[PDB]
Amino acid sequence: RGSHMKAVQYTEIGSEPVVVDIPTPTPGPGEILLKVTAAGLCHSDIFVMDMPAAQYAYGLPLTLGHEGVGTVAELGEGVTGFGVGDAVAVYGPWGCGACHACARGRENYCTRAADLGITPPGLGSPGSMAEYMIVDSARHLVPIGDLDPVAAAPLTDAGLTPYHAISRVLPLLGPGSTAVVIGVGGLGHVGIQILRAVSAARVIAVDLDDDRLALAREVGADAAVKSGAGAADAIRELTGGQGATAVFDFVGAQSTIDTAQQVVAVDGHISVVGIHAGAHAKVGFFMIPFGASVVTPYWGTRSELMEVVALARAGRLDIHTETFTLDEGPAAYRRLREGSIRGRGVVVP
Amino acid sequence: RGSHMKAVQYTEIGSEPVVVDIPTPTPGPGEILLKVTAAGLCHSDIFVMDMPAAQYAYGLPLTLGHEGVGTVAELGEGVTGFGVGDAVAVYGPWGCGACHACARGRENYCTRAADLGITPPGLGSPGSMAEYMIVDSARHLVPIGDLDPVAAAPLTDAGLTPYHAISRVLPLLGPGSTAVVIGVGGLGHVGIQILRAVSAARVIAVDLDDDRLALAREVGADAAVKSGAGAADAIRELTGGQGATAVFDFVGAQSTIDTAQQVVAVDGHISVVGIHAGAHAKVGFFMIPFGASVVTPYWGTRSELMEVVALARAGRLDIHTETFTLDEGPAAYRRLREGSIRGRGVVVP
Amino acid sequence: PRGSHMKAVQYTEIGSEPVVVDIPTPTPGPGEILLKVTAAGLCHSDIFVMDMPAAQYAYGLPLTLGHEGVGTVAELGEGVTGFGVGDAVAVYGPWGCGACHACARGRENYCTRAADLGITPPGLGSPGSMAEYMIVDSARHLVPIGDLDPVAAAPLTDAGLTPYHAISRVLPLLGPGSTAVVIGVGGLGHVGIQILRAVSAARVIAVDLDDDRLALAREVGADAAVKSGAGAADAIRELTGGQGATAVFDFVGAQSTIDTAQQVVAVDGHISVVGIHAGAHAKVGFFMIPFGASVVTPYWGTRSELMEVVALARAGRLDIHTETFTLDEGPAAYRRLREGSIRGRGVVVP
Amino acid sequence: GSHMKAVQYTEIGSEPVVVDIPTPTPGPGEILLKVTAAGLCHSDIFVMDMPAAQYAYGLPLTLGHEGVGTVAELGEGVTGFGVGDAVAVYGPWGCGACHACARGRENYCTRAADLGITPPGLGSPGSMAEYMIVDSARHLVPIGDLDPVAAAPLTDAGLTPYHAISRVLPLLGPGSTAVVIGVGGLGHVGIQILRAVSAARVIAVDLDDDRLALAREVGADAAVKSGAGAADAIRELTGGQGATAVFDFVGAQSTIDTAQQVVAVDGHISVVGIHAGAHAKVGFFMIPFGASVVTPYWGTRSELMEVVALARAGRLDIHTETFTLDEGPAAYRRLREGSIRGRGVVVP
Ligand SMILES: CC(C)(C)[Si](C)(C)OCCC[n+]1cccc(C(N)=O)c1
Ligand SMILES: CC(C)(C)[Si](C)(C)OCCC[n+]1cccc(C(N)=O)c1
Ligand SMILES: CC(C)(C)[Si](C)(C)OCCC[n+]1cccc(C(N)=O)c1
Ligand SMILES: [Zn+2]
Ligand SMILES: [Zn+2]
Ligand SMILES: [Zn+2]
Ligand SMILES: [Zn+2]
Ligand SMILES: [Zn+2]
Ligand SMILES: [Zn+2]
Ligand SMILES: [Zn+2]
Ligand SMILES: [Zn+2]
Repeated sequence: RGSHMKAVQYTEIGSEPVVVDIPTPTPGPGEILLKVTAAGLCHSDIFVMDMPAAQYAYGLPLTLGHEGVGTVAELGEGVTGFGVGDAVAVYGPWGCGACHACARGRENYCTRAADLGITPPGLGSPGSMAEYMIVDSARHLVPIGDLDPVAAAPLTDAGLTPYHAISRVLPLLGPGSTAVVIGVGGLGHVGIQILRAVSAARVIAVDLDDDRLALAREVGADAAVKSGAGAADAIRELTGGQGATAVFDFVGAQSTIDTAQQVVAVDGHISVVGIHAGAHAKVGFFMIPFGASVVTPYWGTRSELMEVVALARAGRLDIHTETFTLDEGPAAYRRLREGSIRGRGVVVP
Repeated sequence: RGSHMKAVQYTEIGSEPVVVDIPTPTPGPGEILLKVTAAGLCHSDIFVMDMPAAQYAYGLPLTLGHEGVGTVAELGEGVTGFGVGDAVAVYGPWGCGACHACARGRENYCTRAADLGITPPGLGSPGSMAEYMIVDSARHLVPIGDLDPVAAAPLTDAGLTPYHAISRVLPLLGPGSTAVVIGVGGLGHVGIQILRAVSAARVIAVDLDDDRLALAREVGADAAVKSGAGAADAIRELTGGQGATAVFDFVGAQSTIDTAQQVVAVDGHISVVGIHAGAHAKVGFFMIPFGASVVTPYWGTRSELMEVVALARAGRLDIHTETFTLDEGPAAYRRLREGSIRGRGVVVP
Repeated sequence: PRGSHMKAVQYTEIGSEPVVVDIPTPTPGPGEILLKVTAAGLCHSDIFVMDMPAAQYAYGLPLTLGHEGVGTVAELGEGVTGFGVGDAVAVYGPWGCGACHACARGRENYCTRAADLGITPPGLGSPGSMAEYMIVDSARHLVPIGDLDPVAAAPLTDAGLTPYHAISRVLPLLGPGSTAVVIGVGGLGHVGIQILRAVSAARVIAVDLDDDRLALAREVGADAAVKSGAGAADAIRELTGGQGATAVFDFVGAQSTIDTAQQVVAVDGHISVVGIHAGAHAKVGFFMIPFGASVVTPYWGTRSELMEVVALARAGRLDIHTETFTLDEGPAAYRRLREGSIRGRGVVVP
Repeated sequence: GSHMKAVQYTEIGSEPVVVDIPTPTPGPGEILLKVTAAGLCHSDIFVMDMPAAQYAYGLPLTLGHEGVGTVAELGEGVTGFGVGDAVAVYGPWGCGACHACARGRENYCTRAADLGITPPGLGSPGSMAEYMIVDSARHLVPIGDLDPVAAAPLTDAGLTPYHAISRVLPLLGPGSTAVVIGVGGLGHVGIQILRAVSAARVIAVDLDDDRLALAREVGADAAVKSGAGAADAIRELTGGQGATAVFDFVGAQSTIDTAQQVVAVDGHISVVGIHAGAHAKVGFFMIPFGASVVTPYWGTRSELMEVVALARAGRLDIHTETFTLDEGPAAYRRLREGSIRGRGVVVP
């Protein structure tokens, strides 16, 4: 290959990411080096890059990109289970692999990763927005077969994170139930499709743009209303006043969380997936229906990633993507900031 | 170190185990070498050694011992998570670590281990009944802290196997439920202790031996019944004719399974944990109550082994142990055939 | 078909960008075929047409764009025999009259009556493929593709057929020991290299502007690559020992690249001006070009050539990079094409 | 190989590109080298920024005037080297027969311009290619088992400061002071040279604080920030005496002005760096008495041998970032933005 590789890095606090030529890494024992085939942009990348110097703690420079797919380039010493050339997706939320949470497969909830300094690619470790990347262990590689890399990259976060949020309360979403999806962006437009595939719940979408509402219907939403002060009333108009069994808020604004608490049913669920600084649900007596649980989920488990890949291979996921080159990385992040990307932006080296 | 080590091996079909000298293994990348501190014996070892030569195809010589505990002696290249001297128990039912069952933590139900020739230590792979043993991966080590290795060794099987069987239907064993334990020696004695620690179910002990029944009461059995033809009516007399929510048959004989089907409640459960060749539950309409599920569980999950270790370290699990030296290995196995071991035999190199 | 209305992208008024529209689903008349479009490719020729002033433009509005069509047979017009419903087919672009001497020879792209009769290609006068359904005038303008990926097949109708025809016009000259120069390694050029390696033993030397493009040319099969410009001709002659190139395939078409082609083409060679740059032209006269070096501006390709292009693609000999778009994303995709932000060839998938 | 890859400057205002050209063959007296290391430096950026009128090096140009390699083929009649010998390339080629050349100062050859003799990578084919031609055996300096990547910067980053210092080395005895303006690149090596071949006090001057801290690690006894106050700070460190020698590796008008304000009586100013139009103004009352000024050019062959001896003794330490030949143009972009710490070196 080449001694150097193109990469999109966050180098200075408050500055836009830059395209640089950095050394090509080599896999240590147990590690795997991949030739990246597609790297996705996530709105949480903007959040990280918008943190002040006091809060930012992911080191500089940082190769961005935690939505990674690639082909096995080089196997580290003792790495069996994958051959060179195998198409694989990168399981992002790396854990210690030995705590109680990790042994259950829930590595995203590892209780020792923070103490041990184990961070995901693109969020502390070198990310996938580069020609090559290192993966710490073979257990963080999931085969994708002949899936198109551009549509496979979002599965690692844009599919895995909604899939996990939905899975936490899937038994509540039988026939007759209603699931409200707020935000029809990169995550939400996949979350709608997941709901249609693993449940018989009625899906009501919520967003601000008429194009986002049309996208929601395009991907299986049974109904779509506009976000705002009237969103709660519009939803309850469609449910006959009953209230939604579950509300998946992929925006995370205080106004969207407020709408969630106004429409969630008794014994229901609100999932705050989107990140807005300071926004929070208010879980207290007479401020939220009885028994309606609230949680901020984080990414997903490894088996959930394999299930998401299985959904894609069965044709149940229609991922909307716009392709960029590595040199267009910083330009793509400007596009994502202004909300000009319909769906998920993906960089292809 | 030392170039060679003693090991108790099954060397030819129909023969007794012998203490032989073999090379001390060295850990390759990803592997871990343990200095064995305790190696348990159980009747499953006998069942394997009684396997006929006609059935045999490969596997000799075989170092015995699937109930292994030790201290980390040397780390293979790239291994992280443990240091030299760490006390760890060996997770028995090794799996591929990459299938859906493995990613969920249920390696004992790995769907690829058979095809890939992945076998447990002491049942296809070199076991713990030796001065040193190789463990294929760090994920098959569970820390035990300062727990006595002799007390920890039976937990790898005698504790894990009943704990998994109970765990499969634990949500059914709330207050007001009844759990029947057939065979209160060996694993049943541990099962009773587990049931009192993780559930409020009423426990009914069933066994042939009067002495065993009294000791079952000491560890929590609320009632005792003599196994046999009258066991079913005796059990129904205790439950008021409503049946037992769950029946854990640790004998596995046809007569005890027959008793289980006659006492299991509607929508209950029967777990066939003991193994008697040919014995089987007959699950059909009007031969078993409606909704009463039956299963033959296998060993347990890694996270379950951690929970079993947590119970022991909390003082909730005590298994009587008879200690032998490595040279007494073959003698202990002869003692096991004649049932002369009270408790669980443990070899301490 | 199924549905009286269908989605489409149309060029509706001069100087304005294409728009997504809702228009009626067409019905196949006698001799016609209705296709459910599976892939419709974009190319810069669409930009050139939409950049034509009001006076020059003579292709009729509104115009469903898309002259690189692939789809499945949806309905057979009366009397149409030769295809079954569901058959995957590519759309032959340069429609001709089918009755003149050129058409009878298989060279419909050089039909001498099409202009008089108003016969225009899909997306360049007739309704194109950038819609859920499209009409094809005749069964002879359909080429089967089998199980070939429609997205991979769509560029073959232009990005494959056009370089293939240019090379085929002088293929007998490209024997072992010959040298073929490829100027421009973009959409058509890098397909031209793959074609040259598959159907000839010629040495391929590439010319382009970017270190990235020169590296790509070497990756696709070029033996050597040099930077475009005033020194391009001398750089090529350095690699050939000063002999000159048997054929130069100029896929850029600028005056500078044509000048390079005339400075590097060998005696009795050939220059094919394939790229379009308004006003650019070769100057074929004594002392301005070597003896016997013919120059031509080829147009698209023949139907038998498109069949050969499909055979190459189905055998794994043709690899074209692609990016897919939604029908709604049609106008946005053309914006990308204007700014040159599309790597490879764009394809709309209804 | 009938043809080879080479990083070339092919037209004015354009960026360097990797292009295929014929593999050269050595004529009588010439030597063919398999390149093992080819250094990049800002002088290449300066040459490529030359407008059309000034550039007189001819196109296309294989870049790379900091060349190292192994002898691959000897032209007819070439004795003194064997196939496989590791050698650095002496850059400033001369005629070899004029008075300056006969004294060893080929860099100051008086007939090279009239005869059209140009250095590799600056008029003649450079080293940034798989193979390169060296016109004569006397333009090869053996390096022994020296790492070729470490040898390549010595051909310019070591030779040029070494020559500039050597021109007035007898002045730099104990008690003397040497001011180095511009610590990056050549200046970093100049400081190391000053500590190795002299006992002079070294005052590092630069605009970047991080570069100044690195100067102190290699031997600088004091650090000053370039600017309007640099002259006062330097004279604060030396008292009112001034600096015996000022080696200006930036060459800007401001840095030259600072040099004229701090140089001591009977001292020396060496304008090593190039900024178009910048010049010292040597006149009465505009510079101390007896303070000589010169623009030195590269170095002599014996000086290159001495630089190699310094490197092989562990006295010279240049940080190197290694690039492949295909990454040549990429490495040049990083040099334009000063993103390379130390020196870039291409390894075919
Ligand atoms: C694989 C063997 C045939 C050797 Si078995 C399953 C008799 O013992 C292995 C050791 C684990 N263990 C022991 C007893 C019972 C069970 C069970 N209920 O699965 C598991
Ligand atoms: C060629 C024309 C200028 C007449 Si136009 C803008 C109608 O091209 C569309 C026909 C497709 N195609 C694309 C590129 C080149 C050629 C070619 N070498 O003819 C043909
Ligand atoms: C400035 C020159 C006209 C000599 Si230039 C940009 C053609 O240097 C190339 C020769 C290498 N080098 C680099 C830096 C300085 C010098 C020097 N002061 O001699 C020489
Ligand atoms: Zn994310
Ligand atoms: Zn963990
Ligand atoms: Zn056992
Ligand atoms: Zn498995
Ligand atoms: Zn086209
Ligand atoms: Zn015709
Ligand atoms: Zn230099
Ligand atoms: Zn001379």
